[PDB]
Amino acid sequence: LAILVFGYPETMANQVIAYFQEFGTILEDFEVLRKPFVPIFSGNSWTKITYDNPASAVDALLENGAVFNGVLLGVIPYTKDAVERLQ
Repeated sequence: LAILVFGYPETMANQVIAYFQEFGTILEDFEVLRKPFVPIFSGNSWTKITYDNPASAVDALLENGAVFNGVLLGVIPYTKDAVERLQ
């Protein structure tokens, strides 16, 4: 149910997270999604994002290769192995 989004300049992270809310409710407590528990895994140019349901993840994944404000975004299914190699 989680994806890894990647390839963006760090200055752009929140815009990217915000965009990915369009696919489903996000479980991580990112500041930019906060109204008025999964833990946040992220680094420079990548974040894990976790949805409520399989449909949302499947739909987000279709954004793989999309151009977003002049950069290419990557989207892949989350795996423990990948996040481990990144940290």
